[PDB]
Amino acid sequence: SALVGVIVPDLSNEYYSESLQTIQQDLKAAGYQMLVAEANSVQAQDVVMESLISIQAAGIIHVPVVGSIAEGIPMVQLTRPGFPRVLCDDEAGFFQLTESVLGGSGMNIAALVGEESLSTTQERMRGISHAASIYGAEVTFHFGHYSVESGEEMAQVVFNNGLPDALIVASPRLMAGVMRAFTRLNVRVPHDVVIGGYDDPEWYSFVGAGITTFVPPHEEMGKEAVRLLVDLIENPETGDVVLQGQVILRGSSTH
Amino acid sequence: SALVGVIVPDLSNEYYSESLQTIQQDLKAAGYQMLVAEANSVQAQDVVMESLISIQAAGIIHVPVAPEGIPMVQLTRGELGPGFPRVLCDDEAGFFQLTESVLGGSGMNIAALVGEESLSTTQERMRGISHAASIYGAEVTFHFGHYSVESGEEMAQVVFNNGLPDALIVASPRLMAGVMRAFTRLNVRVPHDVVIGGYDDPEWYSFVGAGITTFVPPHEEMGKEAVRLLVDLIENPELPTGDVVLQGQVILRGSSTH
Repeated sequence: SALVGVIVPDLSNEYYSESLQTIQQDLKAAGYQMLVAEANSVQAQDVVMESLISIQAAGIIHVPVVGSIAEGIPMVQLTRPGFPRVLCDDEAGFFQLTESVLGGSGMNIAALVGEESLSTTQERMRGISHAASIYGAEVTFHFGHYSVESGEEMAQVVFNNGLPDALIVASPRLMAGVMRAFTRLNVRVPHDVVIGGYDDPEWYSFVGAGITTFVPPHEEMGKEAVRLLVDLIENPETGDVVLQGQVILRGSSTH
Repeated sequence: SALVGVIVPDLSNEYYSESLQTIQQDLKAAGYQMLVAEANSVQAQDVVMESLISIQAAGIIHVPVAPEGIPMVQLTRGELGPGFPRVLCDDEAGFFQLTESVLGGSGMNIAALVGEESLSTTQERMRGISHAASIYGAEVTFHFGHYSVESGEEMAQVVFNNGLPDALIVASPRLMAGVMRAFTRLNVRVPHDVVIGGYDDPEWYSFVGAGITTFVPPHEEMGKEAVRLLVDLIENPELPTGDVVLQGQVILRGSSTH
């Protein structure tokens, strides 16, 4: 087959769709056609995997789910030993992001993050905690899902308990929820709270004086995932590549 | 054999990706696996289609721009014939209702930001806007472009430079993102300076410009209907299935009232 399957947790999520365009272009140039599947659970991923094995696909680029084991098929893991991975430096990125919202000591930060057990969450937490420690700030982590509903819920909790000086939000979907709740509660950004976010959907540029954000290198990650998979197909038997994103400074993080 | 191909023109467009979750769930309930591909040209569509013949797919759901043997449902456009059912949205109705909700009085100015004029969907959208304007005696200036943020930025500058109308109508969330970036840079207040009506419903519509009043196409309904029509074709190819025209809804928020 000149066929490569790409498995993502969620097609509607803007985070995963950004890389797909650059993945497809680079797969086409290599002589491969891209088919995308969506799998958020073990059974869904198991069914997708055996579908791609039955087609006899040339390779698989995927975002793995906990509890799943894939065999005899070149495979590159995205975002998170037997297979090469392409990762983002989330620790360093959330370190810098947290530093950008902090100006002084004796300050409070609330960090809205995902499921605690994910290695990605652990990396982000380590960055946030380190920046908060060195600046003499204290962080409270709230664990949710990457969804607008979770975002709205956690932002309402944060408001009711007395707003912190700073908010770190580890997802654009959580960020949309935060902004929905803050508009409803007349919370002014950056007047009442400074905010740091993740990724860069277009709307970041035109709310909260511009959302200061850590942006992972989506295009580079896709190129590198294709580059590594093509190398795995041609040269049968390599490790992880960790790429640096950038913090874009805007109005939300300062007074 | 348990695999259904879904072909969209652009995966990163929220118009096409919003029905995908529904399509997947409903295919799964019918015992089918979804595989998505992207094809925006005739050459890309052909390669994608012959790939699905090689897989021997049970069915195809696609936005066309089409080989036989495999059951297919068409979304938003395509050939009208027996064995080729189409799920369609009523764009004329939506944009008529959207324009109405934005107009408050008579003789007012409306600017409308739309796609390529040649497109059959754009034609239907203009109809709704022009007819709504007629009833309210309003005049409409049609600005054409592409469904992209840059186009929406460019066009909104021109609109601001030539004097702001009473009302603005925007036919894409990507264009609306362009308009709001331009309006932020040019210090334009919504709905105080201009009133605005938009298209579809990304989450950010709810928290900018006092909430963007919008016409939302029925994404979930389109997804449910397309799987239903495909299962109809797979199980009973002798039974007919025509076009389904679906109606969306206008959500009223703060951007369209002074």
